[PDB]
This record gives sequence, C-alpha cells and structure tokens, in this order.
Amino acid sequence: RTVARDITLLECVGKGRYGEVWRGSWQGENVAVKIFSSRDEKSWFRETELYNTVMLRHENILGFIASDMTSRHSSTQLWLITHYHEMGSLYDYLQLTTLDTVSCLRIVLSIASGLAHLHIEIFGGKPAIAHRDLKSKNILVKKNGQCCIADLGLAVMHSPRVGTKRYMAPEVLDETIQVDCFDSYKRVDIWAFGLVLWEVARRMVSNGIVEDYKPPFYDVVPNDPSFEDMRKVVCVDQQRPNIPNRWFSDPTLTSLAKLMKECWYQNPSARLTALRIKKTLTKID
Ligand SMILES: COc1cc(-c2cncc(-c3ccc(C4CCN(C)CC4)cc3)c2C)cc(OC)c1OC
Ligand SMILES: COc1cc(-c2cncc(-c3ccc(C4CCN(C)CC4)cc3)c2C)cc(OC)c1OC
Ligand SMILES: COc1cc(-c2cncc(-c3ccc(C4CCN(C)CC4)cc3)c2C)cc(OC)c1OC
Repeated sequence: RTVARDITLLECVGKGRYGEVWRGSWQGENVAVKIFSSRDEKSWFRETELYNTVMLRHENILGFIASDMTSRHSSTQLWLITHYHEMGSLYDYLQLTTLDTVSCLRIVLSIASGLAHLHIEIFGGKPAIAHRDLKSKNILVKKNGQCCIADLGLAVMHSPRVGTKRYMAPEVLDETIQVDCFDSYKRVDIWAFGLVLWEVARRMVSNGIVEDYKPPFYDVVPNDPSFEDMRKVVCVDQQRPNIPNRWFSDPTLTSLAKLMKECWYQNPSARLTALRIKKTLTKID
C-alpha cells in the first residue's frame, strides 16, 4: 500500500515562545499543524502519551489526527496534527464579534460540555482528565457556533510548563493546592472556566449595550502579570472580575453572573462541578 504522508504547510496562523501553528493540507483537506520548540517538547510528549492511552473523540475537544516525530541532522522535529478551525480561537473571535443570547449560551454550554467530558471517568471508556491551562486562547470556534477545547500538553489523567498565570486559581498562586488529589485539578479548571465565562458574557449585547473585550483582571494587573501580581489580587485582596450593572437588566446575564460567582469561591470544594454547570446552562432561557 502507498502511505501518502506529506503534509503541505500553507499559512502560519500562530507563532509564540514555544512553537508555531500552521494551516496545512493533507489529501486536499485543511489540517492544523503545531510545530513545537525543543523548549516545549514535554507538551508534545504529554499530549501524545494521553492520546496513546485514550483516543478522545468529542465534538467539543479539538480533533486529534496525528503526532509525528522526525529525526533531523542535529535535532528532533515534533508536530501535532489536528482538525483545523478557520474561525480561530475564542480569544480571537471575541475581539471584534458581539454575541446574542443564543450564540453566547451555545458557546459556553459547548465549552462546559467539552470540560465535563474531560473530567468524567467512563468505565470499560476513559480516565478522568484535568486540562490545567483552560483559557480563551485554548478554545477554538467551530463553523456551527460551538467551540472545542485545545492543548492537552499540561493535562493530567486519573483512574517546566505551568498554567497561564492570569487564569491561575488562588490555591495554585498560594501553593496550597493538594497536589496528590485529582479533584483539586478539576477545581482549578472550574476557576479558569468561570473567567472564560466572564470574557464571553461581556461580549453578549443586552438593551443595546456591550462591554469591550478585556482579559480577566485587565484592570488590576499588568500585561504578563507576575506570579506575585496575581497572588496579591486573587489571594490577598480576594478580588474577582467586575459584574457590570447592565447585566442585572438581562435574565441570561443575571444567571451567568451567578454561575461565574459559583466558579470563583476561594474554597475549591465549594465550586460547581462541570456537570452541574451544564445542567444550569440547559435551564437558562
Ligand atoms: C506514518 O505517518 C503518517 C501516515 C499517514 C497515513 C497515510 N495514509 C494511510 C494511513 C493509514 C491509516 C490506517 C491504516 C489501517 C488500514 C487497516 N489495517 C487493518 C490497519 C491499518 C493504513 C494506513 C496513514 C496512517 C498520514 C500521516 O499524516 C497525515 C502520517 O504522518 C503523521
Ligand atoms: C489519520 O487521519 C486520517 C486517516 C485516514 C485513513 C487513511 N487510510 C486508511 C484509513 C483506515 C482504513 C481502514 C481502517 C480500519 C477499518 C475497519 N477495521 C477492519 C479496522 C481497519 C482504519 C483506517 C484511514 C482512516 C483518512 C483520514 O481522513 C480522510 C484521516 O484524517 C485526516
Ligand atoms: C490552541 O491550541 C491549538 C490550536 C490549533 C488551531 C486549530 N485550528 C485553527 C487555529 C487558528 C486558525 C486561524 C487563526 C487565525 C488566522 C487567519 N485569520 C486571519 C484569523 C484566524 C487562528 C487560529 C488553531 C491555532 C491547533 C493546535 O494544534 C495543532 C493547537 O494546539 C494543540
């Protein structure tokens, strides 16, 4: 048999400290190709080890196609190949796009769905998985209006790289997280989910009003905030993102404000579960 391997790289759609993402083509069809820096090799190894353990398949998880390691003269080349989502990341999308009630709920319920799928152990199935770097740049917008969760390079299974500091829960910033305890990692993801819910909700129009896109804590920390900057805001002062008055005129945003509050308790065990968040979102509107 012929094994047509060649992928054509067509367009760079992302470049960062730790690698690049390309739109590519395989057999006339778009794929996404993440090329890792050797500095972030462990993220390729961890995502590859996870998919060699359990082949996740879910409409709200970025679709795996391949992991490739290629020997070069004096280096190793590491690629991850996935489905390609031409609308780009939720972070990208929220910059110019505003939302209505239906599109806002569809986005956040799709994210909750993907996250609950990661978190749940299924017997016979999948181990429970915590993401550990959930944020709007790690969520892609699909053409059908649902999103999918990307980047399992920091993920942990239950049967170097740390999370993005802006999205870190208070127990991560004050180093009290119970590291031997899998439920602790799920509760870190729930905190981060609440921040993503805030980012999205701001862009939902009500009574002709919308907020501009801002990242969580934009008004209290610098760009590329330090670990200490974050700890002082989140742990010492116990600040949370602002809920604008205009949300309390809209039943959807009133319900979403309540939800995001229940993701942000200082006590990790008080936070909602992903399954409970899904149930609450199905009862809104
Ligand atoms: C090695 O590397 C890459 C390979 C491919 C690729 C290309 N054509 C065909 C295949 C194929 C799939 C599956 C089977 C099955 C058939 C049934 N039988 C009982 C078990 C085996 C055979 C062949 C693949 C996997 C694409 C790649 O990238 C897009 C590759 O690079 C990462
Ligand atoms: C990696 O990704 C892609 C792969 C392929 C692809 C190419 N050749 C052969 C295959 C294949 C054939 C047959 C079996 C099975 C069938 C049932 N049973 C008897 C076990 C053996 C498995 C695999 C595939 C899946 C196509 C893709 O897209 C159209 C891929 O996605 C980009
Ligand atoms: C977060 O993580 C990963 C993401 C992806 C991924 C998959 N589909 C699409 C994208 C993308 C496409 C296009 C744009 C822009 C460029 C064109 N236009 C001007 C606006 C839109 C942005 C983003 C990406 C980045 C793949 C990954 O691995 C292969 C990722 O890592 C796991």
